[PDB]
Amino acid sequence: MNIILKISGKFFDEDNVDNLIVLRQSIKELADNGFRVGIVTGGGSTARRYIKLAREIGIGEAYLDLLGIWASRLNAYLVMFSLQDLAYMHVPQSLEEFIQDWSHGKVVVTGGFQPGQSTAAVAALVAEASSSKTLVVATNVDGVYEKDPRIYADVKLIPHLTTQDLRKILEGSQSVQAGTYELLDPLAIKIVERSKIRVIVMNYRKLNRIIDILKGEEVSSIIEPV
Amino acid sequence: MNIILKISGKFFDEDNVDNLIVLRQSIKELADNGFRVGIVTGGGSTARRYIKLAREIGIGEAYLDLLGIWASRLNAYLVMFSLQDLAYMHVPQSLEEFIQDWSHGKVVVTGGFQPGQSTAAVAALVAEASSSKTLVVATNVDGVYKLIPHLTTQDLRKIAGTYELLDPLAIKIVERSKIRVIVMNYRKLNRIIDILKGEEVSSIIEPV
Amino acid sequence: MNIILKISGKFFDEDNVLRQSIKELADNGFRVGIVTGGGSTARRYIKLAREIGIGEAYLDLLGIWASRLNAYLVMFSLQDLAYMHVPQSLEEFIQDWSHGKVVVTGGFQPGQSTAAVAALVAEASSSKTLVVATNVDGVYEKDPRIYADVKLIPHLTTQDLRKILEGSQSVQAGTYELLDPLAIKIVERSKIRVIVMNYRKLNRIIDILKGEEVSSIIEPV
Amino acid sequence: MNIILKISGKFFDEDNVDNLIVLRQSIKELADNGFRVGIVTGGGSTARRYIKLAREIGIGEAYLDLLGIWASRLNAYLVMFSLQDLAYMHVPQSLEEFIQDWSHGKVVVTGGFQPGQSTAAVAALVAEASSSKTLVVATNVDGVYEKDPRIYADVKLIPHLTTQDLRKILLLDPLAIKIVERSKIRVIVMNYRKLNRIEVSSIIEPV
Amino acid sequence: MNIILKISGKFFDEDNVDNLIVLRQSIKELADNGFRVGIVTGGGSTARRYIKLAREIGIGEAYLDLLGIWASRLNAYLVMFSLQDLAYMHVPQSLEEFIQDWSHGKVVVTGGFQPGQSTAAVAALVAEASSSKTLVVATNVDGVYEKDPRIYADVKLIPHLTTQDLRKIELLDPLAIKIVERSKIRVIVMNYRKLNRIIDILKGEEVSSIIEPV
Amino acid sequence: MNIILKISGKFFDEDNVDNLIVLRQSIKELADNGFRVGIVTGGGSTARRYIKLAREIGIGEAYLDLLGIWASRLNAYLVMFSLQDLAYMHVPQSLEEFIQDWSHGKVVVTGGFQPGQSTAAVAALVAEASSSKTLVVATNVDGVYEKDPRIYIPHLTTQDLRLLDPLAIKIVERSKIRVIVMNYRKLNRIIDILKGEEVSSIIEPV
Ligand SMILES: O=c1ccn([C@@H]2O[C@H](COP(=O)(O)O)[C@@H](O)[C@H]2O)c(=O)[nH]1
Ligand SMILES: O=c1ccn([C@@H]2O[C@H](COP(=O)(O)O)[C@@H](O)[C@H]2O)c(=O)[nH]1
Ligand SMILES: O=c1ccn([C@@H]2O[C@H](COP(=O)(O)O)[C@@H](O)[C@H]2O)c(=O)[nH]1
Ligand SMILES: O=c1ccn([C@@H]2O[C@H](COP(=O)(O)O)[C@@H](O)[C@H]2O)c(=O)[nH]1
Ligand SMILES: O=c1ccn([C@@H]2O[C@H](COP(=O)(O)O)[C@@H](O)[C@H]2O)c(=O)[nH]1
Ligand SMILES: O=c1ccn([C@@H]2O[C@H](COP(=O)(O)O)[C@@H](O)[C@H]2O)c(=O)[nH]1
Ligand SMILES: [Mg+2]
Repeated sequence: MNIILKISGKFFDEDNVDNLIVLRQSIKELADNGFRVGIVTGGGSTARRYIKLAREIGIGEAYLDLLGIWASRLNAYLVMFSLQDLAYMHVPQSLEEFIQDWSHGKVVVTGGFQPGQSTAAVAALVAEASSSKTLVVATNVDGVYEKDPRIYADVKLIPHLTTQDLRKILEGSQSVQAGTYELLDPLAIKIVERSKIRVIVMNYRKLNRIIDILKGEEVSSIIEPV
Repeated sequence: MNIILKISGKFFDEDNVDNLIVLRQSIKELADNGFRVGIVTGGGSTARRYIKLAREIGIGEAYLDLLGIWASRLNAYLVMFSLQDLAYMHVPQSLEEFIQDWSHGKVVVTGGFQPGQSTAAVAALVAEASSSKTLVVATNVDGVYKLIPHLTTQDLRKIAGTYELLDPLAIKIVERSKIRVIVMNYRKLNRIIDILKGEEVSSIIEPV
Repeated sequence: MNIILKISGKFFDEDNVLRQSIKELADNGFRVGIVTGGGSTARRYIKLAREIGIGEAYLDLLGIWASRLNAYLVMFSLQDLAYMHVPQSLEEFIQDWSHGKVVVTGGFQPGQSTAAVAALVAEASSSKTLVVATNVDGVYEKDPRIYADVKLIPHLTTQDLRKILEGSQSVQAGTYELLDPLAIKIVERSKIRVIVMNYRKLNRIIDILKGEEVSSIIEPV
Repeated sequence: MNIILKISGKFFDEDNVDNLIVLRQSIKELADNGFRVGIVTGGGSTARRYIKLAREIGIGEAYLDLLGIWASRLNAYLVMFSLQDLAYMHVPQSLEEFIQDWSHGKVVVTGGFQPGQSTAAVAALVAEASSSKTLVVATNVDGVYEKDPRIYADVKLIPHLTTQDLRKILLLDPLAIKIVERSKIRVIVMNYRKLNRIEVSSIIEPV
Repeated sequence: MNIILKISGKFFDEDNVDNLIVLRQSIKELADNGFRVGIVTGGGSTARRYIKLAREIGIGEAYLDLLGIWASRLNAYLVMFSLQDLAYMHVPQSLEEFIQDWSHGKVVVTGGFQPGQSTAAVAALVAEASSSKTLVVATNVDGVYEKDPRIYADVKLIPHLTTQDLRKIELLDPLAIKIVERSKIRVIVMNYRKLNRIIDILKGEEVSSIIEPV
Repeated sequence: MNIILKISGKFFDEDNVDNLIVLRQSIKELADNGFRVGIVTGGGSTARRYIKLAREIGIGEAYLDLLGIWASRLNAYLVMFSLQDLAYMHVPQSLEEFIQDWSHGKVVVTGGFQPGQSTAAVAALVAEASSSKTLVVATNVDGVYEKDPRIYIPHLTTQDLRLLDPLAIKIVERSKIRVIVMNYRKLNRIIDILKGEEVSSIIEPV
């Protein structure tokens, strides 16, 4: 019924966002299928660019994060604007505001909320508040591979893993990976575990097939909370 | 310089808060010494009571945290109302709102911000946002437990009296911004200055 | 038909509930608005504050926030049926009520009780009936606590209430729930009936409204 | 220290509001004498006109009060705009927002807050919240006069009286009286055609 | 279909109650016919009154415009209060707030937004933001005439004209024309007394002047 | 007294860090000399990038301008965060909010307000709302020339000018606000620019 979609910041760094016209139909799709969708956008290059500039002039860490949040919010406005008619036209700046906005029965798009965390924590918090039992993380890769792609030749996709692995990475005993990196946040892990939120890592080029994803008729990796 | 005072929720579980009268005077002088002060209040028994009532009927975790957050905001208002004239009359509900409130040059009293963390995390976020190098945690004990005069966040990461800053986000923030955490008894708010100097009893957690 | 439900503060002082009736009322074509009292949490914070010399306006504000804590509790237990926002003024309530969902609210302004808030909200939502849920079955001929073998009063008027304010009549648990000038002024000018009943009977709100269950109704005159 | 000034709505029904120019001077002078000022404006004929119109089309009582309130706020914006630099540029819509605005140490101008009361109640609520011990009411009259003088046609102003005397010789609605009484706020009644320095008026003591 | 209705400030001065009744009456009409309506109210005499009152004591221009804007909001609440249950009970104070309010799927009523423009521009901004292809301007006259009919004889209503044509010879200001032109919004000028016949107006079955964007 | 500083979008593109540094330093200089400063930031390349991106998927014109506005606010937050303690920590999203934020007696940093206009209009509205008699426009050019130096003026007037959009011209004219055009690189000498002792073109209201 309720689902949260986390769009990696990378999505906003490519030549275009035509994928949004797709997501737009994907959302209409999911919609007609009796599925409500919440969306969280990352900061991408715009955030890294402003954070770096602010760091070179002495800005404190708290404020660097705020600039990353405002960048992620600019991406949320872009998405919200492409979803006219389907979305509640307001970007909540905190989880409490999200709860109010979600209260309107339409799609809600959000950026970051608070310093000291990434948008993955946001997507987790929002999935919990909206009683979403499934969080879909859309990044620029098909899913989680048994071994780091770019490093090791021809690797296969892991059909599923547990949250315990995401933290085995945060330690340093398991190499990060594009697709696992999008979820390396303790609060995110704590939230998906305490609320037992299933996480699906997939490629944002497959949004047109997100329903197949939710069914299993399509490539991706499932992170099961434990 | 700026300092943040985190008041344990236990402080509000007593049949008396006359202690706030001393805090009042503390801040005046503290200000006269050039100190700015931010205050963060805990939830205490009111928070625990509502979380339990809500939990018994099946309320979700997110909303349980929100109830604890509101309970702590009630304590924030009590403290703010007792500081009238010394404080900006508004309880911010997020770190961003805190930054705007702190901009008025007055004392700012806050409760919790977001589910999945404690007010200790709030205190650390605010200390960081206000450029405070010291976060004081006033509790119903003299320090961490004989009393340990000094310890590190690394000891905390090994996760009584220590229960306060036992929150991952709080730890991450104090470590990245290197904020010293002074744990002391709120009954001794009259000597925070001596405490801050290191001449009175307390436990100080060093950021590592 | 719109109706307002004022939940007495005592409701929150026990150890545990209204989600039930709201679904029913809803299905009978009723929109519901809810107001929560402050209860023991309010009295505790007001006493604490008073002891250290906090001014009256602020003591009321503490009472209001305590009432809001109870509002959030109720709202959180009503997820999906309720608009997720607690209005802090009658004006905010008007906007909130506009979404077509259940609205839960606490106090608005110093110098009044949530009974006043319940009256204002009933007027603004065009509710012709305000139900006051308390820990007693209604109003009684004589005070039940002080007098024995007393019968419940099925009907009385707003003039009876102000007689009590004038010190001409005696208070009661049920009556206490509505003793304040503003609430009285509002229900009188907008002719809103006020049903005083036991919250243990919230599941019987339909028959209460029809007049087929025990309660005391205060007529606007 | 703190003072609340309540301006009758009729003040805004005149041909001009030039006295707002002097009011600004009086505020600066009071300020320079260690006095902080808060202002509350009434609705006047603008409020009466919109209410009458709305009432004719069936608008409910709560909303009729809301139109009176927005009218009082328009007058509040006019006064606030004339006081630029001396005032916090925001018109609070509730006692709670007033507390927040009053927090800036500048003059605060406000209209009504909630249906069911007059701006007299508002001015009282605000005087209580601002620790003001004196509420000045600029009305259409010079003060309180005796309705039944022993001699026929003899009109004598009452320079002094109590909140009870008032409660008997009856602008100051219930909430207002309760608020001034519980917080022992002194009320100075004068006409909206004169100057604030301390002169003819009617002072009401809370008892 | 989304449509915006701009109500002249004069509407609130004379023939008061009947004007409000026909407007409510017509809003319910538009709703019955499958239209989503947005409403923008002018400041009228209340606005000119406060602006004059303020200009006489030296209030700056930005603030005079602000008083005019508050005057229009008072008219907005009046209309909004007469449309209870049909409208989102909130008056937005900026285009961004309007977009949010419009999201509730109900009728939205607004006054001005920012100093230096008229409600005409607001009505244009709102028509554009709500994806309205038609902006109705309900004034006290029947339509657009070559010359003011109150001075010149033998002058007839112009059924059709362009923004260029309008630009040469209250109705639409500089930003309004710019907005309706970049978003190709059709503007219908008509008499608010004929609001009770708005459906027949849209079907070109009744008297009005239609301005096409160019 | 009161002055508004309009900062061109280009400022946030090339020679980034040094521009931000000189700015916060000039703001601190202005504050030491009894000047109340208001800052208006343009959207720059961030703005153009998003508007282009949105336009390509068919986002309407009103929303394109809003993206341009949010981008200018991003630049505003950046400047604001570099001026902590000197600035009121809030970016107003409308003229009315600006008036409220200006009441705080601190430096205010703002981006755009409403669609259909440029930040030049915002700078003008803000100068008017804040009783600012002078509006400084900081761009990557020393000022105004008799002929632009790419195909071939110390003082001039508004009608002499007929850079500035319609609303801007209208507001500056009706409130008689002097506009000083200069090179943001020379922000290190704003005090002199204000006295008239440095390269700059001053536009006079008529
Ligand atoms: O709740 C949030 C969301 C985002 N960010 C900032 O935005 C960056 C961009 O977010 P993301 O794209 O990495 O998730 C984060 O790394 C961080 O600095 C935060 O501080 N808190
Ligand atoms: O930023 C916050 C502050 C408080 N709380 C809730 O309030 C309780 C009371 O806070 P504290 O007194 O334990 O700090 C926490 O345990 C928790 O459920 C949160 O979720 N987030
Ligand atoms: O609009 C309101 C609602 C509540 N209260 C404060 O909250 C207490 C709790 O309200 P109730 O439960 O008695 O209605 C009141 O007695 C009083 O001090 C107010 O001042 N104003
Ligand atoms: O807190 C308030 C202030 C004003 N008004 C409405 O505004 C009118 C104008 O206010 P005043 O000039 O009578 O004080 C009142 O008579 C009344 O209908 C209220 O309902 N509540
Ligand atoms: O977005 C707006 C709307 C209204 N007004 C002020 O309100 C007056 C009344 O509006 P209207 O009836 O001319 O449209 C305008 O002339 C003007 O001073 C503005 O400044 N900006
Ligand atoms: O009040 C404003 C401010 C900015 N913008 C948008 O932001 C862009 C960047 O602003 P600027 O740098 O051109 O001023 C503008 O071209 C435009 O699309 C607006 O629509 N309205
Ligand atoms: Mg009146």
